Amino acid sequence: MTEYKLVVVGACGVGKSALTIQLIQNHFVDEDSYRKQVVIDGETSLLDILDTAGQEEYSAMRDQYMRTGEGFLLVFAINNTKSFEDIHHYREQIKRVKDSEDVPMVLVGNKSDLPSRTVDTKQAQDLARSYGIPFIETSAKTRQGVDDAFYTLVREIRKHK
Ligand SMILES: Nc1nc2c(ncn2[C@@H]2O[C@H](COP(=O)(O)OP(=O)(O)O)[C@@H](O)[C@H]2O)c(=O)[nH]1
Repeated sequence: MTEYKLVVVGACGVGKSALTIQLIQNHFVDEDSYRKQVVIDGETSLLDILDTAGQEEYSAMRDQYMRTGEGFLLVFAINNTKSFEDIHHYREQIKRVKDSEDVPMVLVGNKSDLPSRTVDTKQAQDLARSYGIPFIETSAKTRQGVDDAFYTLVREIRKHK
């Protein structure tokens, strides 16, 4: 059976864990690794997911997970300008470790339910256009865009293969 190794990257506190918990466990309340079999477009596959900001203890496991990772969610929060500014560093880091220019990625703007916004949707759309990747607005709290973000990434991985 097909397995997809997914890595969710972004600054501390953007909601990487929250998004992954919503996907896998279907809840939100206000584990760094998750594993579940799902059906996407009629195809069964196991999602093996790591959430990481890059500053975690097991660095060796991280570079490993980066080399093996087939697709990446690049996550920022719409109320965290720095987290948006950090996206380029994460994308550049992935490219370098994968030693590749065609790595499946999706840009995710999380916390879309919050009324504090400091990152414009246009800013993110423009960035994603430059990178040639999808941009999806999400809320781990309301579930907005959560399946869409991860399933879009799986579809990007299929295109690549
Ligand atoms: N309102 C709201 N809060 C969120 C959302 N996603 C995460 N949070 C909260 O943001 C904080 C950080 O979330 P967390 O998943 O630990 O971030 P991580 O460090 O990126 O894994 C927690 O208090 C979460 O409950 C969201 O979409 N909306």
